[PDB]
Amino acid sequence: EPVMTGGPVQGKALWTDYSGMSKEVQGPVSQILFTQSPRTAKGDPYQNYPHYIPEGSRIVLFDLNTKELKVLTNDFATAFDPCTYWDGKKFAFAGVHKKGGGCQIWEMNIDGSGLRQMTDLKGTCRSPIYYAAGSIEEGEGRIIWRDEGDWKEHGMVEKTGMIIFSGSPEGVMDEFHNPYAYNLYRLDTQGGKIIQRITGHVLSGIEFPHLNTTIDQITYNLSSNFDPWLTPDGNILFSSVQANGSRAGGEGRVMICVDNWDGAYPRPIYGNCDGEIGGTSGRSQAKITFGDRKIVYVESPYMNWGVGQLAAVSWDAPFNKTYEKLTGKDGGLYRSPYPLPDDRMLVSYAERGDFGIYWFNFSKCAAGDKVYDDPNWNDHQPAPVYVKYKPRWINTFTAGKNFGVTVVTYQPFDQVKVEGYPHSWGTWICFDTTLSDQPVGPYPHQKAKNVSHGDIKAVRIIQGYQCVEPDSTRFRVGAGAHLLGGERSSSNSGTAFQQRGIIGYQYVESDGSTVTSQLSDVPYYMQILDDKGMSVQTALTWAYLRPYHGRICSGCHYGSYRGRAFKNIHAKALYNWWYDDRSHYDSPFAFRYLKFDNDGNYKGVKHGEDVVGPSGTTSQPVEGLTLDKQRTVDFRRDIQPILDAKCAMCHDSNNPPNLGGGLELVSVDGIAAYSRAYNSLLEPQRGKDPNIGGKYVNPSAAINSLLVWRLYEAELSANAPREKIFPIEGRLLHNKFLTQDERYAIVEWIDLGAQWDNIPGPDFYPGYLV
Amino acid sequence: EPVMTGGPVQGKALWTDYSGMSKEVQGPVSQILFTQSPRTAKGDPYQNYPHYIPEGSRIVLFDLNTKELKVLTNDFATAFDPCTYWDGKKFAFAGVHKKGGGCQIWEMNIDGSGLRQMTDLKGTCRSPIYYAAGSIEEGEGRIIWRDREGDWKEHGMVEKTGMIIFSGSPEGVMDEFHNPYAYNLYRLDTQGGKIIQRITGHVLSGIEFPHLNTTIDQITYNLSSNFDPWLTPDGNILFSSVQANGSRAGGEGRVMICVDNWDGAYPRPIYGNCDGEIGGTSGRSQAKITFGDRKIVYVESPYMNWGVGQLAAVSWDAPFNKTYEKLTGKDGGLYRSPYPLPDDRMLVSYAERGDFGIYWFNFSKCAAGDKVYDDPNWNDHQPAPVYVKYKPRWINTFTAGKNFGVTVVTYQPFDQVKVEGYPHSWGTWICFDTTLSDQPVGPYPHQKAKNVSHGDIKAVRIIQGYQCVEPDSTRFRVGAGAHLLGGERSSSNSGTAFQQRGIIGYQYVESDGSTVTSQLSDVPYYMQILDDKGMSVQTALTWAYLRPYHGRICSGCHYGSYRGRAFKNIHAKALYNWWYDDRSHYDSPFAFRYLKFDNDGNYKGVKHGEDVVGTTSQPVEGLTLDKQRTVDFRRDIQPILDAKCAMCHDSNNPPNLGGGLELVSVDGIAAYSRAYNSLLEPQRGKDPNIGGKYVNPSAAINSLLVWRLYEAELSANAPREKIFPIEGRLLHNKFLTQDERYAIVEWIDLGAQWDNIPGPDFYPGYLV
Ligand code: HEC
Ligand code: HEC
Ligand code: HEC
Ligand code: HEC
Ligand SMILES: [Ca+2]
Ligand SMILES: [Ca+2]
Ligand SMILES: [Ca+2]
Ligand SMILES: [Ca+2]
Ligand SMILES: [Cl-]
Ligand SMILES: [Cl-]
Ligand SMILES: [Xe]
Ligand SMILES: [Xe]
Ligand SMILES: [Xe]
Ligand SMILES: [Zn+2]
Ligand SMILES: [Zn+2]
Repeated sequence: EPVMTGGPVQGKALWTDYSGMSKEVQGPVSQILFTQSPRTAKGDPYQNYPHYIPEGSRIVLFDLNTKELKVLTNDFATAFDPCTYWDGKKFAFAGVHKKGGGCQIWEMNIDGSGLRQMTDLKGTCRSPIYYAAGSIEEGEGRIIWRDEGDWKEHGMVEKTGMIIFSGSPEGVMDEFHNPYAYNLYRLDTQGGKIIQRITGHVLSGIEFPHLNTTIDQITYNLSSNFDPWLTPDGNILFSSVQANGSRAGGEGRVMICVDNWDGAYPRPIYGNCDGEIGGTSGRSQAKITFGDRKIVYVESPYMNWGVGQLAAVSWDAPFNKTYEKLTGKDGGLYRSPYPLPDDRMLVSYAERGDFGIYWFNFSKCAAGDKVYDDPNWNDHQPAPVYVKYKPRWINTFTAGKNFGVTVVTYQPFDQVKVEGYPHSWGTWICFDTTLSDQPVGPYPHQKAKNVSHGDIKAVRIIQGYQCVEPDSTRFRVGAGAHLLGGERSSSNSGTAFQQRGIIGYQYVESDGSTVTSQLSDVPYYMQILDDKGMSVQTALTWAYLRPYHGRICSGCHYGSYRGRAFKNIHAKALYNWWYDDRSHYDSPFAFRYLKFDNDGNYKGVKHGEDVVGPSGTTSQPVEGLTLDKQRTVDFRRDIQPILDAKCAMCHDSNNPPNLGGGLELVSVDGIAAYSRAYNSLLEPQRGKDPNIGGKYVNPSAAINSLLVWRLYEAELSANAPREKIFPIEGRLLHNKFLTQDERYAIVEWIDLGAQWDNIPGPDFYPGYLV
Repeated sequence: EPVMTGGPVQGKALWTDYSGMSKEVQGPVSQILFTQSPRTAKGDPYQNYPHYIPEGSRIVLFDLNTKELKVLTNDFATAFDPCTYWDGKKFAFAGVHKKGGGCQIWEMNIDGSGLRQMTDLKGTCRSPIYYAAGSIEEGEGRIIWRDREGDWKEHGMVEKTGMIIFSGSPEGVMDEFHNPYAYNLYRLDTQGGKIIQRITGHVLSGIEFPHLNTTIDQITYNLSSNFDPWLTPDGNILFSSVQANGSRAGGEGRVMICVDNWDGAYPRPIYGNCDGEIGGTSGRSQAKITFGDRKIVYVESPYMNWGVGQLAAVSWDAPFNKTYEKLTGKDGGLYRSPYPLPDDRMLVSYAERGDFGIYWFNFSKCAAGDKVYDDPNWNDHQPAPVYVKYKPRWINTFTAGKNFGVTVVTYQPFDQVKVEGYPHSWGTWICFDTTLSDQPVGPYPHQKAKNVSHGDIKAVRIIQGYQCVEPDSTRFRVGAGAHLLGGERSSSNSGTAFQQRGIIGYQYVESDGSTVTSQLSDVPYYMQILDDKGMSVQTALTWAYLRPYHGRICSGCHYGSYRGRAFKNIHAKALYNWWYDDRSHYDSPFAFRYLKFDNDGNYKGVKHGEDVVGTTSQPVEGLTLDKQRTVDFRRDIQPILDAKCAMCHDSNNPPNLGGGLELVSVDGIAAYSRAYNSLLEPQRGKDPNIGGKYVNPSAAINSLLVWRLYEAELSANAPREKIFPIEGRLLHNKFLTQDERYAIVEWIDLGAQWDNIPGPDFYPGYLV
């Protein structure tokens, strides 16, 4: 039947309609594949979701007729996450082999034969799915490329598809300090020659020669991205954890979103914004119905749980008006929903707690007739066999790591090894930086004051540093529990903000437009700045650019990437982007420093000492591509000496705050992490949300910080830190105590999240030791 | 061991120390009682909590040693909620017998003999506990009273079994979530009223069960469910209360841990109901207190109506955020029904994957410890270990139950209705400062619409809530106002989350901000402070109740005097207006029916009604339930709109007030008129709980409509960015008289309902 569009004949859908032809191409379903896990904390660790390794689990095939069941995975100690191929005669999954090798991606046919190992990766791998690019019809396809030059066929490749999966390295911590950080990877199954078929060059990334496969990382988020799936328009639907800093009451949120299979254009779908339903509930295992086009997902009571109730929001219009509750009146737990083109669904359901496979009933808003339920197994992840129609494959302008593809001749190129760049780079542009749907408020993701065109002088670009602490004696979690951070603090910072550094600064045009070139394949976010160089509004999220890629946005959280059409805007920055035919991008790279006038106003942007094979492929000087020399503000190395020199003299235990004591660690509740000055400055204030700030300090807002208010001796923002600020008796002007560099160093420190240890891993600077 | 205080000897505790004496009197634990439930949605309906009737369940006795189990409940169709007596040789529970009779309260010896039915009620009964009042020691107490101007003499004696506090719901009622149950706490005389007669000198007033030789009295009048009562160290009742009132708590509501006296004289919050606290909308149930470190331990469910979930704890001595802990506390499963022992051990009902069992708790590993007993075919919960319980101190009661007070002078019981001649039970309350609050200036109804000082608050509006009762199923529909502000909690009666209400009356406020008044007793109520225009500046969202003859004091308006702070020392004018006369119970003025204003509509004074009827020196007013005034949109507002508004307001000139009382179909539901739908319409970028375009429920002063009717800026909260148009402006202040305008004001402050008359009536409404 036709769904999205009309067909050539009444009763039949056009070939451009995915959900319409998945109807017809499906075919009868006699058989189903599903995962059986032992019932144990460690047998079914859904509480650790996305990081899920149901040790001792098997993937099994059950036919709905004779009702036989066969175990395909018997060679594996652990097996889970079944995903069927297009024809339905084979599937891919995640497993731990009895011979070892860790938890990796595997694939085998439906009969149990043809076992092949996809991933040798060091880390954990799960959630494989088939996204076929350049492969529609079954067969072989041609590899063509260019050498004055021509386009020649160099021979062929079997066209099967690509594998999109979630994976995480080891010795890594997320923003919740869990010992995993997941992300999305695209995998060439032919050894990189499918990418070479599409792009004209083999996939760049981590290579697995012995397995004849290649992997590339399409999502750089510092927290876990997981459960990838297919959108009707041919993109990747998945779940993303945004924990960044104090965002969303400090507990962050798990959103359903989509991204291109090369990770070129990630955008939110539902759950990440204020006003939206579900709060801190976890959203996982999201799939889309064919008939009514609804995104159906598991809504877990707890953020990290993989089981819960069933929620739905229309894919066409993902808003609160289309939200609905599919379950919850039987008090049972649901997981792993699987919509069918027949407008049926297979759900894993535990009424009183024994999980089994059941047909879903939409009329009863609950689980229907039983398929297969073993009392000795949690039966979940149903994956029925049938012919799946194939989503559209979008053109990729990246060959993967360090590799871009020209927009002119479409020729793959390596920015590092060949062109001589220190690191792969890309661009981004905002048409209006003063344009927002956010009001003026105390919270860092809001405006600290009204800003018009010309009010925003420049922008700060910050790169998130992953938290890696191999030595457990040099790192402790919850050392700042008495401070603003709470349980999300650590030996590194007294706030919820983890270690990060400055990518660099970029000026803003008078109309509020800005554009810049910067590092790629790295997590980053940005802050709009006033004439004093302080952040008015902070973007709390993790953005990433693929090599040579660039990204546009209408405004600052204006909704252009969420719920609203692009506003038509003619911007100055557009003419600063690429004007030269011999260049990839003519847009300026992020500047390292700032220059101010005598009054402390913003004079402009200043170059650093990192300037750079290299080729002539850009007009502007190359700055900030060296990861080694990237600058950050560390409290011990930078701020503390300033405090000792210009402050601690008049500030002791008798004159709060107490800045004395130097770098000597102060024991709090049996934990010695930071010094006296840090503990003093990060101290909470009664009646104030610590997610906003403390007495003297507001993380990621300098303009809202009482300390900065006093250092500039003025009221900087529309949010007052407290009722009485400037004493009417015995007041002392603090504005002349510091130079501009020191004061703005403090400003930068606060805007960075006011950390303590900003240098990843154990270093020589004072800190937690046992 | 000494806990709260030092004892007579080192290592031993004073008898005044409840925790310590509980430690010393406990003894070794051998046998335990617990509930086994069938595993089904119908067999274990913990999603319907507080309303829980695990049909098919049984109560069993298990030996921790010989490991042999026995079913004591075999004669019952369903049994649950076991609670052991002080000696531990008998226990009380809830359930329905095979002979029928419904779900009731029973008690039985733990050997399985001596069954007795403590309750025969129309409704459902749950979670009985023993509260020993007048009985510390085993034996017979003597009954003594005054001879009606004679001496005090002894009449008879009574076996002292104490009393029984339980939670129960009537038949055919709806809560504020439109669930078909409303739970409240009841005290029960085990001896048939003569325990109360021993304490008071008159038998317990309330519903009598002469066949069971028992009597019950309702101690909590909250419109939503109060459930799972327990014992505090200081001798009060600890339980969970549902505060759903109106649009409060983001239109959701909260389940709070709170305490009250066994007669319900002094309800106060412990933890969970206030902004800035932890757990949000999480359900809080089955709370108990640890003996050693004195910590309240409760089940925190992710869903408000769920009875299973995690385990959290807060200090009893200091119930604040700083003392909040999450006991369990990670992987992988669910917890329910914790039971802290005096020896600091604990029994929890734990499900690792899917099925609950009895487990010792491990505080070091923050999870379930060694296994006690689990059947795979049963869900094993509600552990009730057998040991000796130390009796908490019993507090003096000044009420004999319904209509009955007890004087503070001679201490003799008196009936306010049958004898003294009052139409209804009446208590008093006093606030020393109505301008004193911990709340900031904000758009939400529980906050201040504007800054107010002494003298700025002229009077107060006292509002009685009406239980939602709809016998006819054809004339009532839930979710009729889904397109309006109410959302899912709306109905045929209201387009808001506010259910049906009425005005108890107005009371003036002294220049120092103090106020005192006499009003109805044993009815749910709350109040609003009013400015010189008679509009609510701040609304108290909760259900207060007064027992007969009982006064209730508070320092301020949500100031912390009843929550987190000490009473503020205040010398108030209202204090002298309370009781000055020898011949009177209370000399405080009753709530006035109306308010009278000046020419422009500013507050002049309070005006008596026609409901005015020698134990008080003031006119008795507002004690007649049938005469209680409310504001109905159809009867009161809509006519005014038709006469003075609908004229030039049509589809072309929004809002559209035309069409009269004719119903409008929205999403296939015909509930309200055109004017109601128009005025209750939501606004983009505005929290529906705050209000809509023209109407903010329970704030008139924040409403755009009222802003235009007075043609002025009323509050510090702007309804929208552009209020008054620049061109084409027309002044609306002269269109209405003060009566009509303030009628609209009253309508909005009441929650802006549609049907304010409970049950099916003759006025237009939903019909199918
Ligand atoms: C009976 C007392 C009423 C009520 C309750 C309202 N009106 Fe009127 N109205 C008229 C005109 C020309 C306007 C627009 C110009 C202006 O607002 O000054 C209005 C506007 C309103 C509003 C505001 C709507 C909004 O801003 O969105 C409201 C809430 C309102 N009205 C209610 C004209 C008349 C009129 C003569 C033609 C009469 C009589 C009324 N209105 C009566 C009433
Ligand atoms: C002696 C000349 C001082 C030097 C050197 C520094 N401060 Fe100071 N500070 C001093 C006084 C006498 C006071 C009293 C209050 C006032 O406003 O004069 C303060 C106060 C502060 C405060 C405000 C504390 C509060 O309001 O709670 C802050 C935030 C502060 N001081 C910080 C500060 C810094 C960063 C300094 C180094 C540049 C510093 N002080 C030096 C006296 C003296
Ligand atoms: C002003 C600062 C900006 C600018 C210039 C951009 N964004 Fe956006 N962004 C911003 C805020 C305040 C937030 C929410 C922060 C919070 O919730 O605490 C976001 C969020 C995002 C997200 C996450 C999904 C969402 O919230 O919608 C993405 C993805 C995102 N922003 C992308 C994005 C793009 C493509 C931009 C063009 C350069 C862009 N941001 C600019 C604020 C700001
Ligand atoms: C000003 C209006 C008052 C006055 C004069 C009193 N109370 Fe209190 N009340 C008030 C507010 C704003 C709230 C919270 C509303 C919300 O939505 O959260 C309350 C609530 C209560 C409660 C519930 C527990 C709690 O929130 O702490 C109780 C119990 C309570 N109020 C009792 C009470 C008493 C005994 C008073 C003395 C007469 C009293 N209130 C006065 C606002 C106000
Ligand atoms: Ca099973
Ligand atoms: Ca470090
Ligand atoms: Ca069991
Ligand atoms: Ca009615
Ligand atoms: Cl935007
Ligand atoms: Cl108070
Ligand atoms: Xe269509
Ligand atoms: Xe961003
Ligand atoms: Xe109240
Ligand atoms: Zn957002
Ligand atoms: Zn409160």
